[PDB]
Amino acid sequence: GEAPNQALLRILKETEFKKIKVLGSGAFGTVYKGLWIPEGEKVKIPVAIKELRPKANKEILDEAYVMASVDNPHVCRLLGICLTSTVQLITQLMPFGCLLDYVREHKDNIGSQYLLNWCVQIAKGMNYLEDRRLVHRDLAARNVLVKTPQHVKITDFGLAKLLGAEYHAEKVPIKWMALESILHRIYTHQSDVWSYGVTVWELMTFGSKPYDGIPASEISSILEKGERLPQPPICTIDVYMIMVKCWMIDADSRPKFRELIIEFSKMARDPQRYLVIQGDMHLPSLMDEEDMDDVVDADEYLIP
Ligand SMILES: *CCC(=O)Nc1cccc(N(C(=O)OCc2ccc(F)cc2)c2ccnc(Nc3ccn(C)n3)n2)c1
Repeated sequence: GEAPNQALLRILKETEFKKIKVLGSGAFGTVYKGLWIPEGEKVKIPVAIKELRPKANKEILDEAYVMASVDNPHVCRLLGICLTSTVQLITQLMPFGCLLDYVREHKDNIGSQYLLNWCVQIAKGMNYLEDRRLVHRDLAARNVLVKTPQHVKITDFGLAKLLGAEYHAEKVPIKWMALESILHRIYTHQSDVWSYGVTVWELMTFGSKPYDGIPASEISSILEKGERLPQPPICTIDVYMIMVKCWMIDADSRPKFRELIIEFSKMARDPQRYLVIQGDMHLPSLMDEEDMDDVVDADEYLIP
């Protein structure tokens, strides 16, 4: 009852692309921003390149496996790998970085229409991961990337695990995890809903750290004690009551991603009835460095 994963893994010559600037250095590797210029095709494709540095290659290649198996407007997909001495993952460049940082660097210009539309898009992406039976296990506003202020995508599948047709792990992010995942290291699609709740909360609070100033070990108890994160100031009880349901302890009485889409979509139809924000404002649109006449976004570059 398990279908054959016929995704293509595309191997790309290191010649076809040019690094341009370090986006980040995490010791395991370095992520560059560059251009991908396929050979004799007259397109430049803005990309991010992550090269490892180990026996950590099993990790970077597992991520490429996941990222090559996902095709959705609200998930990041792998463009290809390059098998140089350093193995390199290539993906679409998300020009505006992660949502977490974006929400902080722009609090004074983020309206309710944006916040609620983001909540819909993350839910759509997560629901699609559900369809493909994938459990993210690391949903957080920092693992949501911003292609335009109007358009975000879920990212970071390092931890991600494909279920069959209830994943048992054994380094984690505790403040975003369902109770089950703390105590039993179980991860479900409903485990992802809990983390989704925390992510919505990050966005409403414009990037506050969940349980700031609390030591991680205590968190399991205070959650069993019936405690949760505070109602955000911009948040009507309508919004916050959705957040709170994501944090119920019976994981099956939590909401499904397809329901979070409907609910937040209904709210995004009348944003100011649901989020109260002083002065509901506008947000930006990018050639940057090199002659850019033939630049094509990854989402418009489809070799089948
Ligand atoms: C909110 C947390 C955060 O800042 N994350 C962050 C910082 C810097 C760079 C990125 N990446 C990234 O992690 O990509 C890794 C990767 C995985 C798989 C693959 F095939 C290639 C690369 C990232 C990815 C895509 N686009 C951007 N863009 C970006 C980031 C910061 N700025 C200004 N632009 N980053 C994530």
